[PDB]
Amino acid sequence: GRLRVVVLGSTGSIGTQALQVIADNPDRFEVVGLAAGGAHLDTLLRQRAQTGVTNIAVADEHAAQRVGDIPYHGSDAATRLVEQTEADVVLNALVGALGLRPTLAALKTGARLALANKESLVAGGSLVLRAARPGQIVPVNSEHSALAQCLRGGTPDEVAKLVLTASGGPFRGWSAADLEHVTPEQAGAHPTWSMGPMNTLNSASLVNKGLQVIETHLLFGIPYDRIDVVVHPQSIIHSMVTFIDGSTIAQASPPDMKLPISLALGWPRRVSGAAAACDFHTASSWEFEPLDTDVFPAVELARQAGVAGGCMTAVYNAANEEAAAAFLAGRIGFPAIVGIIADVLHAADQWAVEPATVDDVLDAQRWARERAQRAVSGM
Amino acid sequence: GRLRVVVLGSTGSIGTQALQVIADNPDRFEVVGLAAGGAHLDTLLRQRAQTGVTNIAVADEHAAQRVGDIPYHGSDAATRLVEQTEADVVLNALVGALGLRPTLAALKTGARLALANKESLVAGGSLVLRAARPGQIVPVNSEHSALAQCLRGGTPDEVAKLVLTASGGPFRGWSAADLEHVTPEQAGAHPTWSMGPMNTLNSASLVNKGLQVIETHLLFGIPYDRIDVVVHPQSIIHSMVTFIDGSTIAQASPPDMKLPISLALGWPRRVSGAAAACDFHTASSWEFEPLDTDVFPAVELARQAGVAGGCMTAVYNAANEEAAAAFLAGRIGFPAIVGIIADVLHAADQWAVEPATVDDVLDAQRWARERAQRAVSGM
Repeated sequence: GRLRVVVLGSTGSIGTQALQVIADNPDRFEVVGLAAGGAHLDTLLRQRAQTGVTNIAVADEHAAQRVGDIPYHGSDAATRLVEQTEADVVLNALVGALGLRPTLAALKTGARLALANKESLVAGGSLVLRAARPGQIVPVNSEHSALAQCLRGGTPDEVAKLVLTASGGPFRGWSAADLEHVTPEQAGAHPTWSMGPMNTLNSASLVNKGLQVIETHLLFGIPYDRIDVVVHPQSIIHSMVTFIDGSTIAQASPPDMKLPISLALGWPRRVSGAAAACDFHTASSWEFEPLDTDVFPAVELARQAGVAGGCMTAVYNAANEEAAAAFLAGRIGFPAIVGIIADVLHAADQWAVEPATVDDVLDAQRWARERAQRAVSGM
Repeated sequence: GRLRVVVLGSTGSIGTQALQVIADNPDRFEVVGLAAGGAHLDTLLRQRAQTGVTNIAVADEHAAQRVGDIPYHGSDAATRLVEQTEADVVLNALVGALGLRPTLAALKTGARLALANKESLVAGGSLVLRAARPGQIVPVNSEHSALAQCLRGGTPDEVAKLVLTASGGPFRGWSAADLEHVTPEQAGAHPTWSMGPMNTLNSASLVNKGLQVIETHLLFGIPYDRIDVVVHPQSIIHSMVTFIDGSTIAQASPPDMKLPISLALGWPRRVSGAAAACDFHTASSWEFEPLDTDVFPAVELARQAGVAGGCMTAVYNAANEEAAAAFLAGRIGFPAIVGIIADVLHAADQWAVEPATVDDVLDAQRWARERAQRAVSGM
């Protein structure tokens, strides 16, 4: 039958790709709602015009002054749309803190939650897990998608290891000496139309993989000591699962986010023709190498934060966002990003308590930001 | 809860490794029967002593005399042992045409058939298939075991292509001209799997992969034009399945037959500690390259034999048995192995009829052997 989809974060990379998948498959999906932040209001209104979907939300009341016929506008417009719209799937592709409440509201409706928003698990942690029922959250990220597919190779009891693949970023194989010279431009700072300035940087620092390890733990309930990372520069294998008998199951495809997006939307049913398959008519090789954790300790720190628990992973992420933004502005050097994450984490044990409310989480991030700010300025 | 296992071909590489798995896992398995040819009486005696199994079959009447109080002796011994032993699983690891009747005996008993004997599927075809219930035949070979695991990645209607991996053999990359003067010593050089001159030769000629394509079609019901072969020299990826969305699911382990054997014996349940897993704290590469179908047409011949159906795959296999023995005996050259197969198949008009009985299969094989001999006499 046809799945009713609410698209939250409709004007971003994931949201617009999802809308293409939906447009290509009207047999499988219909859009029933759209939510955006306000900065790309003209895109959202063009989406209303094209899809015929009048059920739209704009978070920015000031931006909403421009339109006059938005049913939901202002702070928590996306949450109210989720609360009041009948749907089968909520795609949460909102960015940052504003994704958290809509995740919670979506879980409450009982819909499937196709999750792209990182803050929901990384910051929200136990608030989100306590609210979610088994299998309700389907991840959109290609690594987590790969894991969800490979886990079909046995029972939960048969799992020995989850193995996440990492590109290695631009500085794969570089020494600690090399990393001292890293400029913002080298670490992927360009005014790219597509993605956030932090996405390329987090991949270079290995914080992205740290964040993915944390999400892997919460999604699949596997201990941090059984979650491994391997470097794989080709990015064809998106992740693997090792089972108790010694067998490893891996998922492979040429990079294309429409594959994991389509599957997240249609879960558990695959969507015919979503992506190109691996072609074996031409020679290739898939390479693996250990991550140098002495030079790139960002994953080890993510495990330390995750094992600590509570609001510690929110601290890790908020410390990163401040330090990484500081590097991009020329206030610190590249090695200091993860250096500062560590120093803030090591002073953050008051935050190991479990959050009771969204505000608890917001309080931890606030503390982490200003702690990171002090470490940057030397104050 | 404990599965009773008959091991046919116990003294071979597969049989010995199977008994090791059974010994390591006494709460999952027990041996209740053994059958051997009579070439390795030293091993059989030890197996009797270690397992305490006196319920044994020996093919050679001489060898059965030496061993002492063997309840089944002669060429029908293995078949009679199966017919009369209460068991849950029958492991058929017999070599060549000897495996067929025990295979049919085993299926008529209702036991799971853990199948290593290629002949009984390749030659037996629909005669074997009609005797089996859905999922009664569970494959022992690395490639088919990988496929079975990978097929868990989706529903049957979601399967686009099965991809079998080939090592390429010692002559991977070689010229047709280069093949002209290959000797039996070069063809038996560095065995990837733990088996003798015959199985090593079939890896080198690509006939083994052709037989495995036939088995794949019969085991999984996938059309020949949807079964692909890729060359992968490392032999870590054992096979793959491509799904209709563009996702490929692959299985990987360091070469070790104990893994597929243990999963064949315990299907659907994985056996803890069966084999060592891929170690992703060490660098490695998985290489892929296309097969040179011009220099190696054996797989295409197997497809053509398979498409014709009936007793034609029995013709393909018997023609190989005969040309291969002639190569090993110094009578013909290497390129003549597959040249004779092509010649026999071209003359095999009448063998496209489906076998009603074992004797139909035997008729075809008998004819193929004679026709292969006439092809050898002409060189």
